[PDB]
Amino acid sequence: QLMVALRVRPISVAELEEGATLIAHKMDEQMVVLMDPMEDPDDILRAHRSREKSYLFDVAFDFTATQEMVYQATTKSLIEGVISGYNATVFAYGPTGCGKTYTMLGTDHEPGIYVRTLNDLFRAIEETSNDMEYEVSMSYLEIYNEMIRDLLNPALGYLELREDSKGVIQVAGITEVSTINAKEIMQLLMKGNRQRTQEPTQTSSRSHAVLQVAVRQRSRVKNILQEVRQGRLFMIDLAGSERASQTQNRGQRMKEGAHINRSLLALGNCINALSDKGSNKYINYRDSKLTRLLKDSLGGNSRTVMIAHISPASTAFEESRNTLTYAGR
Repeated sequence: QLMVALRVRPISVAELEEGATLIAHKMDEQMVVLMDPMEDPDDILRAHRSREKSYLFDVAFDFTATQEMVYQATTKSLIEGVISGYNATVFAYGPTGCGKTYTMLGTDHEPGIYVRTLNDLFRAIEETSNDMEYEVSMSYLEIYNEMIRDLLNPALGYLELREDSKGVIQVAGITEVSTINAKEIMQLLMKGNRQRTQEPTQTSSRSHAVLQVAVRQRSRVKNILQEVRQGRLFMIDLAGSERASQTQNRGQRMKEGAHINRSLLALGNCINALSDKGSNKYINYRDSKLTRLLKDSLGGNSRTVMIAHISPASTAFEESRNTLTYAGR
């Protein structure tokens, strides 16, 4: 069961100075159109065949939506399931500068999905600790060129995911920080983030940040057995696909693009399999990194939420068209 959202960030000053116009438009609460701008010395077109193309999503947002509104429309509903033992996943997807980190982390003035979700999580827990015992743990790490960082413990840089007795993949050694408040979770991500590989030339356009929250629930009634539940929420902020011909990436850079492109392909192969057929033959989780971690999650009785991001800027038309196509339902 998959949900796909598209977020349009407001246009930027840098874009206006480059001379960009608005070509992306929320038309509808779940429809976005993308105007084609134009540029000679062609076109042999007009003969347009658009001009304008439409795109539909489970939900859509532009600058009118607040942080809280995107939270409420994307991930709030996941919470009930997670504390009940079900698994869930939220991706921020899109090109660099289109909004991923803002949607997921937010700012002090404007908090994103991480904290709004952690918040309703702890309230949901209290509202039901009459009946239930709960344990909550969260971690915040980085995957950069298939190499982990933990974001906390400084001594590991190559963690390999291992299977338990029931074939469930899970990162081995991955630190696990106990968090008793929202102010602590934010500090952990801010203190650990600095570790996230940045642009050798700013964060690296190749850095996944994974926030994972684990929740164990058992009954307070002891004279009746009942299953002990364990839900796992993954909240992920990634980078963008790189056309290596452009950029002209070499060595550390050249190889860097090969990975990101590989991981995004793998991910695309996994979500495509989950969306369609069908036993299956087994959904290709074994494709690559970021997948080893998400293996036991993302399956039959688990939820996925993808939030695609674009610029509304004319100067971004090609990227936006790729994004809209990819996420387009």
